[PDB]
Amino acid sequence: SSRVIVHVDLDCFYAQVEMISNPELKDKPLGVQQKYLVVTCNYEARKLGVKKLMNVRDAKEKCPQLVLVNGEDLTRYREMSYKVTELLEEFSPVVERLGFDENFVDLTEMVEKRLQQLQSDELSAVTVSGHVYNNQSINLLDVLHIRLLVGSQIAAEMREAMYNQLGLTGCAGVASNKLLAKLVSGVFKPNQQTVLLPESCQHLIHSLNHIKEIPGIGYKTAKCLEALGINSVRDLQTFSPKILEKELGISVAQRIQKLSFGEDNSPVILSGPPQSFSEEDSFKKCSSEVEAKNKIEELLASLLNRVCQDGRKPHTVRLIIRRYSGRESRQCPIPSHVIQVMTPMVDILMKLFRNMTLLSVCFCNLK
Amino acid sequence: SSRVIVHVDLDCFYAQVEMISNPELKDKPLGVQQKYLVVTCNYEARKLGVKKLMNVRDAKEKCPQLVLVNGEDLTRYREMSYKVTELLEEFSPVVERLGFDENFVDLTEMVEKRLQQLQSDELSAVTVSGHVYNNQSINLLDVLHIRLLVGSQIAAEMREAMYNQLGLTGCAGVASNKLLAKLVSGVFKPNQQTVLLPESCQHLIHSLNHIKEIPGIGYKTAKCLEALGINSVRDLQTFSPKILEKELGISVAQRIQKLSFGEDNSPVILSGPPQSFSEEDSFKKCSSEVEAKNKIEELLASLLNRVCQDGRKPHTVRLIIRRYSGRESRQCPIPSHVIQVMTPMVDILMKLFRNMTLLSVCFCNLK
DNA sequence: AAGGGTCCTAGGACCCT
DNA sequence: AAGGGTCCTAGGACCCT
Ligand SMILES: [Mg+2]
Ligand SMILES: [Mg+2]
Ligand SMILES: [Mg+2]
Ligand SMILES: [Mg+2]
Ligand SMILES: [Mg+2]
Ligand SMILES: [Mg+2]
Repeated sequence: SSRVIVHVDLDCFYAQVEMISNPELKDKPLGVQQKYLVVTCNYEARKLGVKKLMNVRDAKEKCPQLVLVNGEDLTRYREMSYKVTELLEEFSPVVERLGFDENFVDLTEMVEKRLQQLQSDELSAVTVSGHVYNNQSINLLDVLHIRLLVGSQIAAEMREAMYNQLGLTGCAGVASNKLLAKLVSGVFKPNQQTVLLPESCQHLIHSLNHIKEIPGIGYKTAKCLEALGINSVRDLQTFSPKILEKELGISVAQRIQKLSFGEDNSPVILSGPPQSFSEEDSFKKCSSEVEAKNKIEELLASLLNRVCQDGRKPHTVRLIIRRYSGRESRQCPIPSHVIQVMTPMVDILMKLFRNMTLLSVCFCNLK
Repeated sequence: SSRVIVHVDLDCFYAQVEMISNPELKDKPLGVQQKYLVVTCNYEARKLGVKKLMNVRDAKEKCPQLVLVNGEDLTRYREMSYKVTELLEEFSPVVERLGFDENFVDLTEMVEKRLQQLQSDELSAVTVSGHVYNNQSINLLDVLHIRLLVGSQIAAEMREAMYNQLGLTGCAGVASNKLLAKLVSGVFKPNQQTVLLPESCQHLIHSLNHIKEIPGIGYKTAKCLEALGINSVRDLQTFSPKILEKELGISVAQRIQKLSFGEDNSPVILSGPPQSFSEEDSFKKCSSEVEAKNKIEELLASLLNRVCQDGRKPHTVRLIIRRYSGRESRQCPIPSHVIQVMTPMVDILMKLFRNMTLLSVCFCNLK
């Protein structure tokens, strides 16, 4: 019943990918740029005051020597992301992706199999790889402690393999569920790992300062929670369930209140191949024409190449737009005539366009 | 590439189920009642003027000796329905259900395998079972005609097996796709079958008188179509594609216009086990209390028994209501604590109720 | 005051760089 | 003027008795 979960989180992912391909960006403060936004930066630039999602203005003031490369084309980040998930899938096949740079793996089976190869005495010699959260003391007679320490050893092998085979560093957290694995992986955050023993779980959740730091509690849920006076993890833990249901719904209230205790029974899901392919472009009110069709060709061309490479065939297309002041969209199936190309696809999309600062196209429903 | 599809349509299904269980209703005009509505009747009662979906008032005027049994509890109809689909699944495993009394089967593989067991001469002796639509002449040298005639023989075996093994009669239509199979199965409608040869396809679609007779064109789409002056199959066939897209959407316009030509490339889908379980009750404004919770207990009890029997476990529940003058609903996941009961389920539903002539409960998301 | 089914759509919540 | 992802929800279209 008890699970050993690992969460793997790569260091400054986009920046790290760039530093690998142009080694002259090591040691130099590096920011990866997307339009007006420095979406991430390496640790050189972080020391200098640069931070993630910071206007390229504010950033090059804090670090005028900041080197900036353009990371709008996600292609290379996307491709490394899958090399990581595939490498982890070798350890155990059930790997759950979260964004491009995070993976969950359920090591429970792996941990148990390794423990069965051990023998009475060497059980006394199981050691931890990496940090133990809250410098908590290990009890080798606690079977849960032994399993999490074995988890931590698998985690160090994963991280070692990632570096040996892909040149990537990252952090890992080992805990009894996904929430806790993900919260603990970030405790020692540059290329290190941390294991959470059960006795320190409450210390972990109460170390957070705003309830939005809980994965699953986001921008809107946080704002609602404040409006009820809920600001700390303990506030949410102790707040009326009944009121929380009425004011948020029985699904949301129940789960986030569970999360507030560090409880999370969600299984690690095999993400497998993606469920969708999309390309976006944004622009400061730079489209007011039905000659926004030029923008939709490039988005298609990239998607069309990405589809051909995946091999599967999509059966639904969607067009998303953002009107200047909250997005609108229209989708429809992809004629079977097509599924087996530029010209017909553009016609569908422009009809979809006409039925309606950003344009996006998405292929989903892949077979 | 060419398909041989069969569509199977049981005769006066509910009524037929009732006549089997109480044989004294044979020969007597029988109507199956649901609230104020005679939802179907046997052919005795049809001769006498009784028709489907007719108020029990109008019906017992046309046939005061009309016997009425109550068919609100679908349990027995549902159970026979699956005995039919399972019987057909023996012929070929890919059977698509449509409602409780219709099934599609792709006989293409079966037809081809039987033709390979034949030998030059006996090919000259392939005959049709049942009607040929439009009394069209068979050409034994036309491979498409030979395959559809073999289809018709499989169809007669299916219908014979249905009667021998379940006591049920019905109609079958054999054609090159689902649209045409379903349209042709009803041509000779009491316990008979009909095969559609390709040359008569246009005669079949133009035999219809209102475009709503096309499966896929329903109440709303028909009303829209009229408002554009489209009233006949030929009107829809010849009407501007462009206008039809703008006025209905690129998905709907394109498919229904294809249907108007008798074209339908949709595959026969293996329906397999149901995707949802639901129970409804209606009442003439007979609920104005939070003591509509009594109505939700019975709906649950029936669903709960149905779930236990299926074996799988649902992960979503929905509550549907109809406010007296167009339905509203609320769903939420089913706590994992529960998935492994009356009391907690009722509490969820009444919360769902309170966030909001008919009450319904649905379990979906089965695993 | 039928009693069920199917799948699609547009939007919104969450997650990451 | 980021550029992507995931899944859930409420409603609506269709089909049948
Ligand atoms: Mg990360
Ligand atoms: Mg990271
Ligand atoms: Mg959060
Ligand atoms: Mg029928
Ligand atoms: Mg019927
Ligand atoms: Mg119709």
